[PDB]
Amino acid sequence: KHNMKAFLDELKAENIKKFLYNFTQIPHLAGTEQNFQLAKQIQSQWKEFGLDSVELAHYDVLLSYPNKTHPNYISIINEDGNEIFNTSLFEPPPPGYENVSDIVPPFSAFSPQGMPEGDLVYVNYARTEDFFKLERDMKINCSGKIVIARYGKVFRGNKVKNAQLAGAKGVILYSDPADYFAPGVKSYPDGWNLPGGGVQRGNILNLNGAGDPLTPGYPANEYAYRRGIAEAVGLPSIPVHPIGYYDAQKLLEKMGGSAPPDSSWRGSLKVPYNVGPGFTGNFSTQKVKMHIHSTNEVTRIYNVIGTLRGAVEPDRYVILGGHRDSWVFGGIDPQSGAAVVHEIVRSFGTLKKEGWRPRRTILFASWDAEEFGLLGSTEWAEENSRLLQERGVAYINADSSIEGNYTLRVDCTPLMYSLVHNLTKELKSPDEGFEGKSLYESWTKKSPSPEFSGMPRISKLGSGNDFEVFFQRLGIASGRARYTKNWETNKFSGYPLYHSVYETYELVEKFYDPMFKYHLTVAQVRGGMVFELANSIVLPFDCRDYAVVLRKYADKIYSISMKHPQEMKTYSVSFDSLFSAVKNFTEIASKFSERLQDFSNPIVLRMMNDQLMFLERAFIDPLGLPDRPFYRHVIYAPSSHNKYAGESFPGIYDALFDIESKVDPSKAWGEVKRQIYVAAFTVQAAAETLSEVA
Amino acid sequence: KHNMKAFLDELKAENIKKFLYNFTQIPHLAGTEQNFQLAKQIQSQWKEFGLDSVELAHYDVLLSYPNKTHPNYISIINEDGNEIFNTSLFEPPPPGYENVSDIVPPFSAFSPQGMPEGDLVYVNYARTEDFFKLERDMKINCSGKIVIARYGKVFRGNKVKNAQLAGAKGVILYSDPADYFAPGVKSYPDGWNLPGGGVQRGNILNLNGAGDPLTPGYPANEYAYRRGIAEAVGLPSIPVHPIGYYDAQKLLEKMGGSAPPDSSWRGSLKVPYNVGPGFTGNFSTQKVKMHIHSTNEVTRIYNVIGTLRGAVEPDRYVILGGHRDSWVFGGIDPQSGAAVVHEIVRSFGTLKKEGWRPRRTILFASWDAEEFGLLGSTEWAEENSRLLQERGVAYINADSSIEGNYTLRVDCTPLMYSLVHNLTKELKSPDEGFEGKSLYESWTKKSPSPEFSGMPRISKLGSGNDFEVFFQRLGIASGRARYTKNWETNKFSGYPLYHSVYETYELVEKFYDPMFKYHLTVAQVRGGMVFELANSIVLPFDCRDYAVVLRKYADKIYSISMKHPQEMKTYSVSFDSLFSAVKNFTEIASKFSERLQDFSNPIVLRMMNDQLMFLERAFIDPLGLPDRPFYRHVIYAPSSHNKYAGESFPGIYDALFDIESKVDPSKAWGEVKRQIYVAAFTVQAAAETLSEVA
Ligand SMILES: *[C@@H]1O[C@H](CO)[C@@H](O[C@@H]2O[C@H](CO)[C@@H](O[C@@H]3O[C@H](CO)[C@@H](O)[C@H](O[C@H]4O[C@H](CO)[C@@H](O)[C@H](O)[C@@H]4O)[C@@H]3O)[C@H](O)[C@H]2NC(C)=O)[C@H](O)[C@H]1NC(C)=O
Ligand SMILES: *[C@@H]1O[C@H](CO)[C@@H](O[C@@H]2O[C@H](CO)[C@@H](O[C@@H]3O[C@H](CO)[C@@H](O)[C@H](O[C@H]4O[C@H](CO)[C@@H](O)[C@H](O)[C@@H]4O)[C@@H]3O)[C@H](O)[C@H]2NC(C)=O)[C@H](O)[C@H]1NC(C)=O
Ligand SMILES: CN(Cc1cnc2nc(N)nc(N)c2n1)c1ccc(C(=O)N[C@H](CCP(=O)(O)C[C@@H](CCC(=O)O)C(=O)O)C(=O)O)cc1
Ligand SMILES: CN(Cc1cnc2nc(N)nc(N)c2n1)c1ccc(C(=O)N[C@H](CCP(=O)(O)C[C@@H](CCC(=O)O)C(=O)O)C(=O)O)cc1
Ligand SMILES: *[C@@H]1O[C@H](CO)[C@@H](O[C@@H]2O[C@H](CO)[C@@H](O)[C@H](O)[C@H]2NC(C)=O)[C@H](O)[C@H]1NC(C)=O
Ligand SMILES: *[C@@H]1O[C@H](CO)[C@@H](O[C@@H]2O[C@H](CO)[C@@H](O)[C@H](O)[C@H]2NC(C)=O)[C@H](O)[C@H]1NC(C)=O
Ligand SMILES: *[C@@H]1O[C@H](CO)[C@@H](O[C@@H]2O[C@H](CO)[C@@H](O)[C@H](O)[C@H]2NC(C)=O)[C@H](O)[C@H]1NC(C)=O
Ligand SMILES: *[C@@H]1O[C@H](CO)[C@@H](O[C@@H]2O[C@H](CO)[C@@H](O)[C@H](O)[C@H]2NC(C)=O)[C@H](O)[C@H]1NC(C)=O
Ligand SMILES: *[C@@H]1O[C@H](CO)[C@@H](O)[C@H](O)[C@H]1NC(C)=O
Ligand SMILES: *[C@@H]1O[C@H](CO)[C@@H](O)[C@H](O)[C@H]1NC(C)=O
Ligand SMILES: *[C@@H]1O[C@H](CO)[C@@H](O)[C@H](O)[C@H]1NC(C)=O
Ligand SMILES: *[C@@H]1O[C@H](CO)[C@@H](O)[C@H](O)[C@H]1NC(C)=O
Ligand SMILES: *[C@@H]1O[C@H](CO)[C@@H](O)[C@H](O)[C@H]1NC(C)=O
Ligand SMILES: *[C@@H]1O[C@H](CO)[C@@H](O)[C@H](O)[C@H]1NC(C)=O
Ligand SMILES: *[C@@H]1O[C@H](CO)[C@@H](O)[C@H](O)[C@H]1NC(C)=O
Ligand SMILES: *[C@@H]1O[C@H](CO)[C@@H](O)[C@H](O)[C@H]1NC(C)=O
Ligand SMILES: [Ca+2]
Ligand SMILES: [Ca+2]
Ligand SMILES: [Cl-]
Ligand SMILES: [Cl-]
Ligand SMILES: [Zn+2]
Ligand SMILES: [Zn+2]
Ligand SMILES: [Zn+2]
Ligand SMILES: [Zn+2]
Repeated sequence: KHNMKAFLDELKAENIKKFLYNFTQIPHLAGTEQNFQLAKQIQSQWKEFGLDSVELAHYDVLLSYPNKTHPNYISIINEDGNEIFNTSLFEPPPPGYENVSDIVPPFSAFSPQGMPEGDLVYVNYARTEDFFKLERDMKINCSGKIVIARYGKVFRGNKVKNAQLAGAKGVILYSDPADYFAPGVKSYPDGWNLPGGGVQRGNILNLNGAGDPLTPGYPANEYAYRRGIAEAVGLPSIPVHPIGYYDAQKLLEKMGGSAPPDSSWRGSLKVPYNVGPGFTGNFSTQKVKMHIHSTNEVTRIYNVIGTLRGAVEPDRYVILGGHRDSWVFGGIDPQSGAAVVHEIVRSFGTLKKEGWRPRRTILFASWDAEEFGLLGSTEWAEENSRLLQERGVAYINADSSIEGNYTLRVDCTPLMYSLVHNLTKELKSPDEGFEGKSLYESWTKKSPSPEFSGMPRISKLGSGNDFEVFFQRLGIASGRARYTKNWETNKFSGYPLYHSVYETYELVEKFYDPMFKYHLTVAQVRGGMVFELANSIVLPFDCRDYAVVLRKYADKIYSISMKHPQEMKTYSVSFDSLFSAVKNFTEIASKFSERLQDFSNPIVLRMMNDQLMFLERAFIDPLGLPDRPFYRHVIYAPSSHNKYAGESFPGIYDALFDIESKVDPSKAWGEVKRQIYVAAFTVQAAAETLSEVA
Repeated sequence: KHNMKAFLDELKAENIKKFLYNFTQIPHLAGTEQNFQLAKQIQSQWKEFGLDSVELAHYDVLLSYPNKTHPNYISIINEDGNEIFNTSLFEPPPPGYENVSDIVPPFSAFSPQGMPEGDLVYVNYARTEDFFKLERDMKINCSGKIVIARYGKVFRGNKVKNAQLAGAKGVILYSDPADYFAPGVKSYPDGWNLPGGGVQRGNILNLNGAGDPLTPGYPANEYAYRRGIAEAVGLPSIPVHPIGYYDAQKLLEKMGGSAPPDSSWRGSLKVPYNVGPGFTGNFSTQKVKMHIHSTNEVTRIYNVIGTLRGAVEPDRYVILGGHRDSWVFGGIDPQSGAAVVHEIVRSFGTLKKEGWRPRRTILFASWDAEEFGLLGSTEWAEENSRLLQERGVAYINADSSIEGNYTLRVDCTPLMYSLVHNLTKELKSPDEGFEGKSLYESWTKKSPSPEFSGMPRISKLGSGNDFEVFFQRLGIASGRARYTKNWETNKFSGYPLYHSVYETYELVEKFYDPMFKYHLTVAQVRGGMVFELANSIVLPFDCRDYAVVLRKYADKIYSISMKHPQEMKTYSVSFDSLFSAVKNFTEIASKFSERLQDFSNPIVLRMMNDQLMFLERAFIDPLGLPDRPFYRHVIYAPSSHNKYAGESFPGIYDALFDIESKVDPSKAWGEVKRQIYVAAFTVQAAAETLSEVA
């Protein structure tokens, strides 16, 4: 029999281990020859595994690289202009890789060039609230200063945007041991912690969903018209560079000016964490000087796109996609995900070779240039947007499979909650102490829902991964899953070795998942979701789950506004239309669910499957959110303060944010009311897609 | 048998005559009680005729009305401020209507209030090229002048926009006998010509597809947030008023300054048609003074929406819609169309009562507030956009059925050309001299295609009617048909009595269509198109016809650019990508047509019907055209110079228009190249929707 169990049983931990090893022996930086060779390898193997077609889709997009003969570094310079301390030119390579070529040195991708010299101000995590504290409470002015900020809490491009708007003339990013060194564990190679010489690479763009900076809205194909650099989307205006904590300690130790406002501003280094500006008395004539010489360059990138044609509904697409490009070896990010996708393709191909095909078409994607701004997935979606919006059932992301070894992490649309609950009840838990129990049981025990008894936590989608175009721009139901750490007992950010030269195959095999049992569990979750989406007769979406969350988010946004009762009275700000729309959605979703259960008629079925598929699509507003035309989903958008976090009712949330500081309250509360109207109308319009069609 | 012939045979000229009489005894101005009563009458009758549901959909939109106790008029004032001549306060009512109440006096809807006094400049038809001639060739400056312009050639809102940008402080519109008095025919009531006291009402907005000025993008429902008047879309900034040719002759006869530049500037009045500014020597101290006191007011409007549910594909909608509101009696516009829709609803309802249902759902619409800017249709489409874009098969408009008695006029998407040709070959011609011949035969003989032998002319859709939202914003295949005049042997504009108090039931019954045989023919064309769209197993669209026209339009836009060969060399402006995309579309459309002919499988069928339905949709760009976000179709938009005319490849056309006058040619030709890229990409993307789906 060819059923889900046959698919799941064919998946093997040992294959995922072999593929991970194969994908992480050399760097696969986007735009380099090594990453093109790996694309061609994956294309050939997916064909051998049995897919119907496998093509490369290429684009020419703006990338950024250091200059090999003019390296980036930061100095402390004395009054005579002598550089008395320089930061490192590269990370010390890990054992057995000290002769590997083409390791890109640490840099912030898309930084402009410059050699700014000035006094330092320490800005904590450079979040919106850190800058409010400096400017409004401490009266510290960053204008014309170099800011130094610790990584953590928010996407690094938001930190750079915040520093730019504060008037900074450069930004230094660093990894503090408070956020990247777990107590009691050793530094790589003897444990999974970040050494003092490790550095986190990463792009610092603020693209808001645009894709390639030069071609917003349209694929970067051979005849594309490109914006000039000065009109490009999302590029920073001040130089930026990242460093490790040995180098940060030398820049921070001399800091003077004001004390940190409180303990939340202190990391773990043996320094005062003074905010500045500048250095204490003895050193007050010393300054900090950046030297950034990286260049932006249009460069060819390659996505691999595999098709397994559907037997019954070939014009319905279920997409499993994840990136292939890495900053260095990508032992976790992305190759622990790419190895899982490769084994999933192999397992589906084994069924196909025995004569099976799924009901709907499955598309498999190996995206390029994700690390430079989600460029490969977004360009491909721009090229194929008409196919995707009329035919796209769901997108399942497949970046890193593990970021810890504690429990499952799922982030997805409410439409997939029931699918995930039911699938995880049928899968075995890999956790010690839960032998013979379901994954649902271990996950629910370790990560309880804040809202419901005997349910697990499932988070909102934010951004910072390749589902962004599919979900926030095109309104295709999307989800992701991986193994993660215990977020309670840990104060560190993500995993410590993120985007460092130390993130290797050995890291994973020695410290995260020696038996590859967590990778296998994640392959079962991602592949099982794909299987059910592509094979279930009725699409496995439950509209009633969206009704429940919409009420939660309406309660939340109303609570924010109700901190301003006098203004709500003055400007007649009512949420009644939004609660009415959510009540209607709840009633109509309940009636649709009864029909779906009570309806031999393939046209009633497809009609009803189209109602299910287009429900996520109904939350799209073609005019987009304010000043973010490519964030079109009215219920969810990446937070304006942190691309990695999702925000609910984002148009209303941003209209309310810091509203007490706005100079024209009547204008500000009028925009709150406009966003309430847009949200209530969109929820009611989405509800009406589930009414009887005529 | 219940087939198309049964439907067509049930239609009766005598019923259309009775309905026309019933709809034209009193005015039905939008927003008035009489128009609401007629909406309720139509709702009740459509229910009696047999529709499954019939509802009113209401909205509160900005309308405009004169002030009943402070009338609008224009004066000539002498140096002492005495008003020595006043224009009329109303049109002399026609025989037997001299006691009818609630006839709105002539006014330009949405004019601001004002009493500007100044010197006149005559600007011919106030087209873009008329203002170029005045400013660039004659060196006449309109700044601070009142302009007087003759109706004709272009939409009156474009004339007002052009006068505003020339610096005018007011506009007087008038009907010249050259354009509204056919030689050899008598004035109403003794013939169909415009009397000297007749005046053309009409709105002067420049909405570019937005709908209600106060709520662009969103329906004007009970909780809508409205823009303030100062931020409203499309309102004119200078006062405007229309007059008849007896009053125009008094304003024009004293004109001095420069002579008309040539004969194309002279109408038929016994005046010199001097351009001004101001009056000849003896009268040079006299001025013209407008007095406009109309007010804009949010007012409730009502669409009637009837549903005949489909038997097999109830979630596929074929829409037959036309407006109900009129300026006065609406004897032609719109009631000659509304009477045809009413008889079509009656005939479908007769089949339904005998047990028949069409394959797909048919929606019937009686739109409100069309005369004030397409407001009813656009608000309803904004409310229902998600249903329409996923389910809308086609929209057939049904405004005026007749504007002459000579031959058929059809304007539609290329997707419907084959449908129209085949249907008209099966219909009887009503024309004298073609007894026993098909409508196709008389139409082709009287209105030959410029391109093809033995084919009839079918024009592009422009705007200025209720299909605009469906076609240009949402990308739903649309078409319209009516009986029209001989455009060769006539120098007049549209029909002479347009938007005057004289456009009555008697006009139609005495002079246009005494036997109602042209109305019956138009009912057969519109109802037959609806029938075939709602009942054919395979949707009756031929993608190959789009391929043919795309080549014609690419040749045309290339020819425009090739007037500037030096700039095309300097800036490397190539149309190669656009011709490549059109070649690919032609090849892929041919292969799709073979599959459609070569494919018992209802899923292959619907898959292929969805490919046909979403083909028009594929030409939509979600980012819209430059500065016109609600014109989203890349192949067709209303002309930027004349809303009534369609323009092909509008983004490229507007980038090329008057390009030799642009101050920065590199920037201007860069925008030409960007628009070529957008057009080539959209054509290729639309082609790829017709490729095999996996
Ligand atoms: C949730 O679903 C319900 C339907 O179950 C839907 O109810 C609709 O609410 C609107 C109000 O937003 C109602 O609109 C009224 O319609 C009647 C005619 O049917 C009008 O006469 C009303 O206008 C009068 O009253 C107003 C309020 O005092 C005045 O402002 C106005 O000037 C008029 O005097 C009003 O337009 C509508 O009837 C119901 N439809 C029903 C019950 O079927 C509700 O809107 C949905 N929620 C959302 C957010 O869409
Ligand atoms: C019409 O349909 C055809 C397919 O039948 C489609 O053809 C495609 O054209 C593009 C060009 O726009 C081709 O792209 C090439 O792809 C190859 C790899 O397959 C690349 O190596 C090429 O790049 C090299 O050459 C360029 C030109 O000199 C250089 O600028 C570049 O730096 C590289 O040196 C280039 O990208 C593509 O292969 C074909 N696909 C086929 C034939 O299947 C055509 O684009 C369609 N028209 C439109 C408007 O879409
Ligand atoms: C800050 N929060 C929440 C958080 C983090 N750490 C914590 N610790 C404790 N102890 N406790 C906590 N409550 C906590 N909370 C985040 C941050 C990041 C992630 C995330 O998962 N990120 C990656 C990133 C994958 P990438 O590297 O390939 C994408 C790339 C480009 C992105 C782009 O350009 O758009 C980039 O980010 O540089 C992914 O999505 O897989 C999700 C949540
Ligand atoms: C100027 N060209 C071409 C033309 C006209 N007359 C000619 N004579 C000779 N002899 N020769 C010629 N070549 C010629 N050519 C036009 C102008 C108008 C039409 C048109 O058909 N118009 C109505 C208008 C219906 P409406 O009144 O209900 C819409 C309303 C609101 C519109 C809005 O706000 O968007 C308004 O226009 O005021 C319709 O579409 O049914 C189509 C072509
Ligand atoms: C990763 O695995 C691939 C696939 O097995 C290896 O590529 C093959 O290498 C052999 C020996 O060089 C060739 O004969 C095959 O043509 C290759 N197959 C391909 C490219 O599909 C590759 O060597 C492995 N890489 C590493 C680093 O182990
Ligand atoms: C998750 O599993 C539940 C429990 O089996 C499914 O809910 C049942 O669905 C069947 C089949 O339609 C109904 O007859 C039952 O009454 C449902 N039981 C309930 C609601 O407890 C549910 O549909 C599954 N969710 C999916 C497939 O998305
Ligand atoms: C237009 O026709 C309608 C429908 O026949 C007429 O309205 C009917 O009038 C009679 C007599 O007043 C009433 O008893 C019916 O209730 C009406 N039916 C409706 C409204 O559906 C109407 O009188 C006619 N109008 C004109 C001007 O002839
Ligand atoms: C218009 O009528 C023509 C002539 O009947 C139709 O074209 C024929 O379609 C049949 C049925 O598929 C084919 O077998 C013939 O070979 C076609 N003949 C041709 C192209 O001359 C055409 O499809 C009709 N158009 C519609 C319904 O939109
Ligand atoms: C890199 O630096 C070298 C050495 O100074 C220089 O010659 C070259 O221009 C730079 N390359 C760039 C800017 O791409
Ligand atoms: C830092 O590098 C600069 C540039 O090469 C050099 O002049 C300086 O001597 C270095 N300083 C130290 C302390 O190594
Ligand atoms: C910050 O510093 C600069 C002085 O160089 C000044 O332009 C800016 O207005 C200051 N902002 C304050 C004090 O808020
Ligand atoms: C794996 O789990 C063990 C046991 O809880 C823990 O002590 C160890 O730190 C974990 N490894 C990683 C990399 O999280
Ligand atoms: C109409 O004019 C009258 C008479 O002067 C005036 O009282 C009233 O304000 C006007 N109505 C309006 C502006 O709606
Ligand atoms: C024009 O109307 C104004 C306003 O009522 C009046 O003062 C004037 O006498 C009228 N002029 C003529 C010539 O009728
Ligand atoms: C038109 O007239 C006004 C003078 O009042 C002036 O402001 C404007 O620049 C003139 N334009 C010309 C002469 O082009
Ligand atoms: C109707 O047709 C006749 C015969 O061609 C023509 O002379 C007459 O003017 C037409 N009526 C109208 C209103 O066009
Ligand atoms: Ca792009
Ligand atoms: Ca609106
Ligand atoms: Cl992921
Ligand atoms: Cl029409
Ligand atoms: Zn990643
Ligand atoms: Zn990464
Ligand atoms: Zn009309
Ligand atoms: Zn009209």
